[PDB]
Amino acid sequence: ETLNGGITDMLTELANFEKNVSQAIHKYNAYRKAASVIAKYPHKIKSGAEAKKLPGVGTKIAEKIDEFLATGKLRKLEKIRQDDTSSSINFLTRVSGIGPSAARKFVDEGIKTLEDLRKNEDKLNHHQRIGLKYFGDFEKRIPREEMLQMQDIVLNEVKKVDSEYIATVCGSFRRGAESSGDMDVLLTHPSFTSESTKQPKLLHQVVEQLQKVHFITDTLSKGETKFMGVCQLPSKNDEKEYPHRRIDIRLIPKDQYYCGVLYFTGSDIFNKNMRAHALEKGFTINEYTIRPLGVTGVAGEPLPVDSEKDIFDYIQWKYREPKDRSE
DNA sequence: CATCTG
DNA sequence: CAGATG
Ligand code: NA
Ligand code: NA
Repeated sequence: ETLNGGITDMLTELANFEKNVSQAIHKYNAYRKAASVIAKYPHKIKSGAEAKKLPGVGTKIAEKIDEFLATGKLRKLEKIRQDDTSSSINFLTRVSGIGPSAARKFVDEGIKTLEDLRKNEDKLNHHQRIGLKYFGDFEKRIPREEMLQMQDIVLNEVKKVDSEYIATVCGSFRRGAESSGDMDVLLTHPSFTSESTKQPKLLHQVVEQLQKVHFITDTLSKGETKFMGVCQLPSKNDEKEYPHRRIDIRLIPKDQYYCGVLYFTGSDIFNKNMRAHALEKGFTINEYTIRPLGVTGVAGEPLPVDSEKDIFDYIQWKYREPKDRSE
């Protein structure tokens, strides 16, 4: 956690690079199990040889550990941190819609900057175009004070369209958090579930109200159960308009809302432990359900949940206010 | 995993 | 349809 910190870090830089610049998924996956294991490792790694003794730890990595332990640096890392090509890829990638793959093509065609991108807006798709237009806004965290106003609007409009909708804002927002990255709304309806053959309108009507009032400003991706967009809190008595924020809305069959809601709410560490305890209690949980665990090895059959309560209950546990879902 | 692009 | 992004 701090005893093999640099090591785990260098490894991470390395891994990243394989994957992002090279197309070295193998190598890339190599650095990661390695950091993973050194990380768990109980002692202060004093040498490569020591490390090598570990699984995931080969001779090449051992080698690197040496030079780094031997000197506060690593040549390779040093070379990579310079390379403009490598830097461009790390950067373009910050644009929403641009992944590594696209980053390479772009660089190869000589686009390595923001300006580059504007010039060539033509070679970018809708998502990437939007992603460029709001580059700044998108990198700005969302203060809870805004979050409360967003949520305020969203719920009031879903309500109008149909009293029967059930919307929930998950995320760190929900675990208390002072600011957040984007807005994630879980949506359900009685008239939609596991069997029920669809209802696309279910999602579309809402998305539509939201734009009616101008809260949603653009669409990144809109399918029949998941929508990726951009919204914006109306600028008041103009002087101060707000940044454009990322928002996502997803329709879930009512029969698996709470597991969804549970799940999306995190934190990751919370889930795990919860998942791990579920297991003890003779259960299983995932993003959509909790199932009784047979002894034959496994076994299923979705237990029925009416709230996040039902879930805890099941595994016979202490109902946790979202806030303490930290770990 | 669900959407989009080409 | 593969393949890419979130
Ligand atoms: Na990106
Ligand atoms: Na292939």
